[PDB]
Order: sequence, then structure tokens, then C-alpha cells
Amino acid sequence: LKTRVITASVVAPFVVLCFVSYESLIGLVSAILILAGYELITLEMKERDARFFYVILLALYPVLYGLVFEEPTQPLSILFITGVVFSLITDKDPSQVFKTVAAFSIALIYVTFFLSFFLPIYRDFGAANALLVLTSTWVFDSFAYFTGLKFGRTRISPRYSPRKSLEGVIGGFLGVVIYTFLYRLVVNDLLSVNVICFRTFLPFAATVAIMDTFGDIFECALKRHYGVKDSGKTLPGHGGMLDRIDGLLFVAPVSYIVFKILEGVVR
Amino acid sequence: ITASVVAPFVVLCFVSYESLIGLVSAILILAGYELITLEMKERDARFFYVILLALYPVLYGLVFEEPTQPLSILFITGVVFSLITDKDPSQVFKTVAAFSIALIYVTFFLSFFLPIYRDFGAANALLVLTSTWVFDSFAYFTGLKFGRTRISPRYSPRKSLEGVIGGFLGVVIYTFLYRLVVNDLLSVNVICFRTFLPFAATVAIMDTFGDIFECALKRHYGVKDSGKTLPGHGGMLDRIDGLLFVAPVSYIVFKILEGVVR
Ligand SMILES: [Hg+2]
Ligand SMILES: [Hg+2]
Ligand SMILES: [Hg+2]
Ligand SMILES: [Hg+2]
Ligand SMILES: [Hg+2]
Ligand SMILES: [Hg+2]
Ligand SMILES: [K+]
Ligand SMILES: [K+]
Ligand SMILES: [Mg+2]
Ligand SMILES: [Mg+2]
Repeated sequence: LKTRVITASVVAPFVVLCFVSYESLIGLVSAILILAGYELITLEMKERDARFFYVILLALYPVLYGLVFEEPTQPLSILFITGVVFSLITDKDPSQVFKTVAAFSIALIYVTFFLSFFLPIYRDFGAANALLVLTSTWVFDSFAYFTGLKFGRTRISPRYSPRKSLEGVIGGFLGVVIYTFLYRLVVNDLLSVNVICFRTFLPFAATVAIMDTFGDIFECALKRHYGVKDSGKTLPGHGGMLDRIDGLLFVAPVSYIVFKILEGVVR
Repeated sequence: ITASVVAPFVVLCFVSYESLIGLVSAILILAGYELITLEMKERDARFFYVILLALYPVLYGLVFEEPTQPLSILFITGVVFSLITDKDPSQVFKTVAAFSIALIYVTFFLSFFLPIYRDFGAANALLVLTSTWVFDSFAYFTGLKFGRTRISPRYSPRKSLEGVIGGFLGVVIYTFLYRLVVNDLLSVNVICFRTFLPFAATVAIMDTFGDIFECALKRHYGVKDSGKTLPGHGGMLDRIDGLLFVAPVSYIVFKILEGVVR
């Protein structure tokens, strides 16, 4: 029924509404994680059994981190230890146990541990900022696109990756800078929901810019290894789930580090 | 004469919190140098990631006083560096994969004495490390003398259900001794007489998985030994392998059964 836009229009609002409660964010993350991991793990394994177990592990973290332990390091270790254990049992080949753990390992840090960073950002910095981080990336990719088509080269992106320029990243940086008075006072004049200060603007942009840049390149290197141009096919809009959030993954952690440094405690 | 000098050094490093960090960072240089060197024999490569692995404890404990932040900075830095050095994409994967298992298993896991120290008293901190030294010993005698019902698979050496049980008992027993010899001696709080079983069970069960994981990890790279940094037969990673799993799991247990420190 003229499907691409009947549902490319559906997504955007869904995500945001999930920022309503802390418990809600966990829900989206755990959900984004099932898909994201399903793809990164399925590239290393096409076994009926295997894939699924580790994929369930990857998604379990947010709920364990936020709801059970209210501490991150403990579950991170339980999930990784459980993994290695399981692998020893399933893969009877030793040199192959390595490969599955290596995959599970990159999956854990990059996908699960990184994406889960909205969790601390949410509670420690207000859902407001939480939503700002995720969107700044949606905005970075857009501003870098126009400025990219029109402002030419001094390309940073290698063979295997798509195409990304120093000039192209700068535009997206600016677009983010500008995007935030708008977000800032439209969120602060509107409602007294504390957001980042007018002085922590540059860094946030710089990381949303520089991290998204590295996250996409890492993925292309990650993709190219497994041989595909696309990460996986779980999604409608062209490009799979991991592909959508790749740059975001690096951004969030680094950006939390920045906030933690410049916005103290807001709770 | 390596076996006489070592034992006391380690312990003396439990004198201060800042000291423990020192040993960890140090144990880490060696431990990582070996696990990373098995994936890379490049002059350049190895060294950078090895420095990253060792940086964590100092960042975790002294700078951030929070673990998640440095863990991510070190892993992000790693991926960045790799992209620059390894111009081959399918090869960038391998180095990150290696660096990745190195980060979680060696650095993130060994660093667990850090929380255990501040949140549970250097006393217990020292108990965790030693319980393993003791587990391997008690499992050895009981192992030689009590034979089959083998848990260990092809690739690993040879380990038995009976063998692990003895080491469990040995640990159980080892702790009144540690307990009241540390509590009647000096009022330095240690684990309660009721959190004994779990601690043993994990020191037993985790050390068992950590050594098997390493043999699978060793066998992949083709060596019988992890690396040659050390005097006594067996390299650094080989010494601490089982410990690695134990500490985290054991902290989880303490955190559950010993609450908090003043
Ligand atoms: Hg929603
Ligand atoms: Hg401000
Ligand atoms: Hg690519
Ligand atoms: Hg020392
Ligand atoms: Hg007690
Ligand atoms: Hg082995
Ligand atoms: K990409
Ligand atoms: K081993
Ligand atoms: Mg992206
Ligand atoms: Mg061992």
C-alpha cells in the first residue's frame, strides 16, 4: 500500500515517545539491540542454534544494568562470561571458539555496551539531553550530506568505506551547533527542562561529528570483512539496523563523557 | 629463584589502594603483551594496544573513579588507531577482535580487584587472589589421586569434576584459617562465615572456565603456552587465566552478601 513512506513516517515519532519514561528508554534500547546484534552476530554465524543465544545475551544487558544491578560492570562481565561458557559447549572446535567469542566480543562492547549509554545519559542528564544526543546524529548525517554534495574534497574515507570528506564533517558540525539554540531555548523557553549549557555546545558537536565519522568507517571495515555492502536485512528503509545506528554508537559514550565533564549533576 | 621472591612482592602491593593499581597495571602490561602479540608480530601495532590495556586501571581508579567511561575511551581509541594503521579492512577486524577479547577478559576483568579493594577491604582483596593459588594446589593433589569423571574437552589439558571439588573444599577450609586468623588477629573485616560456600564455588567454577577458555584461546593461536615473559614454566596470561573469571564473579557475590564498607 505505497509502503516506504507510509512507514518511514511512522518511525521518527515512535522513538521519541519512548523517551517518556526511563523504563521506556530501556525498552527501545533492548529492542534496538535485538535487531542490531542479530545482524552483527549473524554475519559470523549462520547456525540455527548459535546466533540466537548470544543475541539474547546482547539484548539482556540494558535491563540488567538499569533495573537489576543499577551498576554496569557486573552484567557486562556476566554476559561475557556466560558467552564464553556457552561457546565452549557448542563449538567443539577450539580455534573456532575464538571466532565466535571475537564476534560476540566486538558485539558486546560496540553494540550493547555503547548503545546502552543512553541509560546513564538519561538518568544522569535528563531525557531532554538524551533525546538531543540521538537526534544530533540524525541531523549530522543530513547537514553533512548537503554540504557534502556541494563542498567537494579533501576526503578522509578510504577505499572500503563509502565517501566522507573533512569539509563534509565540518558542515554537519556546524549544523549541530546551530541545531542547538533551537533545541536549547525551544526546550528551555518552552519548558524549564534543563539542557546543555550554551558553553558545552562546541564539544558536543565536535564529538557528534568526529565520533559519527569513526563509527561509520569502523562499520564499513566491519562490513567489508564479512563481505557485505549492507549490515543485515531486518529493516524496510534501505540499509539495515546496525547501519542506521553505527555512528551513533561511538557518539553516545564519548558524548556522555563530555556531559559528565561539563554539566555536573542534574538528576 | 623466581618462586621465592614473587609471592611476598604481590602481597606487599596490597598495602595501599594506589599500590594495587600499580600491580594491576603492571600485571596487565605483561598479560596483554602476550595475548596481543599472538595476533600481531608487527613492531608498531602490538605496543599501542598493549599500552591501552594497561592504562585502564589508572584511569578507572584515579581519574574517572568510574569504570564505563575509560573502557569506552580505550576501545574507541583502539578502533580509531586500527583504522589508521591496518589499511586492509578485513584485517582491521582481526586486530580489533583480538584487542576486544583482550580488553574484556584481561583488562576489564583483572581490574576487578580495584572495586573489590575499596568496596570490600584489601583483606578480602588478598583473599580472592590467594584462593585461586590454593584452588590450583588442592585440585592438583586431589586430582592426581582421584581420577575420572572428566569435565575438560579435547583441546584443553585434563580436568575432572572430582578434581574441582577438592579445590572447592580446600578453599572452604582455607578460609576459617584466613577468617579468624585475620579477625582474631586484627579487626579487619573479612567475608562472613555464611558467604563461604558461594565464594568457594565461584573460585572453583570460574577458575575452571577461565583455564579452559585460555586453552581454547591458546590452541587457536597454536601454542601450548601463552607467551614467554616469565621465568617459572608458563607465561603471564597462563598464571592469571582462571583468576580472571573468578574475580568479577566473586565481586558480584560479595556485593550481594557483604553489603557496604563505612
Ligand atoms: Hg515508543
Ligand atoms: Hg548554562
Ligand atoms: Hg562498506
Ligand atoms: Hg609490591
Ligand atoms: Hg558475619
Ligand atoms: Hg591448550
Ligand atoms: K557504514
Ligand atoms: K588455560
Ligand atoms: Mg551512521
Ligand atoms: Mg589458572
